[PDB]
Amino acid sequence: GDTKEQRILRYVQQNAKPGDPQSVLEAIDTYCTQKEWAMNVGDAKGQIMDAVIREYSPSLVLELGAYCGYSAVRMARLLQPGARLLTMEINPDCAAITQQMLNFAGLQDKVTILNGASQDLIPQLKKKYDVDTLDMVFLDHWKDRYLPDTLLLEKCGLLRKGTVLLADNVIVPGTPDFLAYVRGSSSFECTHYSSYLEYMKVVDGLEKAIYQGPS
Amino acid sequence: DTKEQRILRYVQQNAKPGDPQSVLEAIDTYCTQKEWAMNVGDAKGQIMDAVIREYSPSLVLELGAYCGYSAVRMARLLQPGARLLTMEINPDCAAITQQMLNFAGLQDKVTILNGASQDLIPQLKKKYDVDTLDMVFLDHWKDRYLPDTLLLEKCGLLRKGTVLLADNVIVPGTPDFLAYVRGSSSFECTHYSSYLEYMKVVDGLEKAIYQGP
Amino acid sequence: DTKEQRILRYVQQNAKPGDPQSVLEAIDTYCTQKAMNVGDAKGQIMDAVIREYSPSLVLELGAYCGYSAVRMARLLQPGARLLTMEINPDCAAITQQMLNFAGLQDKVTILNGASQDLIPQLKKKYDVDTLDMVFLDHWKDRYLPDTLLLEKCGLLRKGTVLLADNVIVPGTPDFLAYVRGSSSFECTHYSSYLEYMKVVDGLEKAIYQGPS
Ligand SMILES: Cc1nc(C)c(-c2cc(CN)[nH]n2)s1
Ligand SMILES: Cc1nc(C)c(-c2cc(CN)[nH]n2)s1
Ligand SMILES: Cc1nc(C)c(-c2cc(CN)[nH]n2)s1
Ligand code: NA
Ligand code: NA
Ligand code: NA
Ligand code: NA
Ligand code: NA
Repeated sequence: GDTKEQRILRYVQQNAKPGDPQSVLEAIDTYCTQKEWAMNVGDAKGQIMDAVIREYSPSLVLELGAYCGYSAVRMARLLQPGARLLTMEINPDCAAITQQMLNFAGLQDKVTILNGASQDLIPQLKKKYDVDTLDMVFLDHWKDRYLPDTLLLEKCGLLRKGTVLLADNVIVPGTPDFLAYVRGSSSFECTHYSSYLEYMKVVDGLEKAIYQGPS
Repeated sequence: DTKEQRILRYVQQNAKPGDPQSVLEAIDTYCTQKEWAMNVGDAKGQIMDAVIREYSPSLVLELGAYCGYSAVRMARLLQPGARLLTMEINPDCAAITQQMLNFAGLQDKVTILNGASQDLIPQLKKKYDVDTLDMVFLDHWKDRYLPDTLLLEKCGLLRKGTVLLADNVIVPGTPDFLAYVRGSSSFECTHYSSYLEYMKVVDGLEKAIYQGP
Repeated sequence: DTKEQRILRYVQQNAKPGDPQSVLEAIDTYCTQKAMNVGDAKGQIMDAVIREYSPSLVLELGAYCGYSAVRMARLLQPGARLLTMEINPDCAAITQQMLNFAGLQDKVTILNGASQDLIPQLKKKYDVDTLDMVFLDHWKDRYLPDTLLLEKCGLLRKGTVLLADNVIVPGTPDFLAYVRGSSSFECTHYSSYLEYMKVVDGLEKAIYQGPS
């Protein structure tokens, strides 16, 4: 059977307008709605991401986690000429799909896709990919890695004063260590944008509990 | 209008006044159409029905009313003399629930309390003449299942044999509540699996701007 | 990062590759950390049913994280197929990875979609005559409709075993009334208590007797 990401890409290729990032994003949205698949990042979170990018005009963005490439298209389409997105993806098939999604969108020249784990690639950014400091980091990979990778980014000298970290899913499934750390630290000035997450077609459950009397 | 007011209007325009089954079927029909709407679970409703028929509670506490589907579904199975108390924090939802019960003809069995569970629970004995509760349906804010259960205990509102039924203990999940009642010798627990077509929860994005050391 | 995706990461970092037993034990270990041993309660019944009937073609409705697929596939005789329907695409992907790590991928075909869409395609698209066993473990609202649909499509024969999971209260009274009331099914109920006084899991076995 075809992967979830392959099917999304195929719908884009058959329905979106080539070279039109907005058309690509709408076709992903339309397909996920039709299939009743929950979106990793939809338009609600996407509008928050757009607003941050437009406010800070980052020239170099690091993205942790690519999925089918929706978020990469969402951010890359707003980058100025000369600006650059680096996307880390641990799954080689998602990395290939993201590359092909960006190609269809006409955004291939703005994005470099790195296949591997964040903690293996981050220490290579300076020498292997000629990075000085990052202007913005979008964290959307394994939730238990947000704080370690933030500390790793700091230890590697990849953060400058004014680097924007934008972290998805900090409430659900949640990154409570990351939040407590950056909010408590004087090294980070923190703003939280409330939104929503959707679940579709998941196992749930009920509990019956019969009180036995005080014990 | 609000999404719950539209469900109420659909009931009032299509269901038979005085017929709880008709009201329940109309809500089900309307929610299935509307893609924004939480669908009603068949097996979940049957679990609720079976729990009420098995224990025949004379006094039920419901935490979280929403639009009144569950209040109609439970109150329709209460024996004469039994009552349901429903706590709902949203005033428009409390009003719609009252109108749903009025249309179903069930309003004499139910008392709707508009407010927060941890404010209202301590008032039950003195203000609403409660001795102990026979059954509690937990369906409100998931992070409140555990503290409100502990509060129901502390207030002396549970007796031996009181049945707690908690929904959504896996998604979004109430792991601390489950750890408590399963690990406590004060509760005998049974788990029922279920399936959710759709659920929307609060999430957020954090913007953290590095300042330097 | 999802609740099921972390089970897969825990298996990958703890179980022995190609060994279905250690994969099951890794999942059982993981799920018991955070509490009831449903894997054992449910899996003990599944094992006994599979070993009694030695099915050559099993249809599994619902996969979740792949535990049940690894559980049944590890017991299948050489040349036996498991077809697994899972509507959630993330759970389908996890189950495939779970089966890959256990070394059972060649016994199983994962179909990602809804049972009412997929069941009518089994004969044409997946070269199915009739099924030897069906494991109902998906949406309880679909237990009865899919049982009727499997009949209508001609996918059951005399002796086909249906086994329905988590029938306790029951939340599926219409399904039970149908198979128990019908002379076309001989029925057995299993209640697993493990060492406790409450039912950890309950299952209905319904054996098709033929059209009537
Ligand atoms: C340690 C990790 N590094 C990366 C890039 C990860 C990741 C997570 C996802 C989403 N499935 N894509 N990439 S996890
Ligand atoms: C602290 C709270 N008390 C109550 C009654 C709450 C509630 C939750 C819902 C469902 N949205 N209705 N009422 S939250
Ligand atoms: C109509 C449906 N078809 C299928 C395969 C469903 C399902 C439910 C679950 C829960 N694990 N998995 N697949 S619902
Ligand atoms: Na995300
Ligand atoms: Na701070
Ligand atoms: Na709906
Ligand atoms: Na207990
Ligand atoms: Na029968």
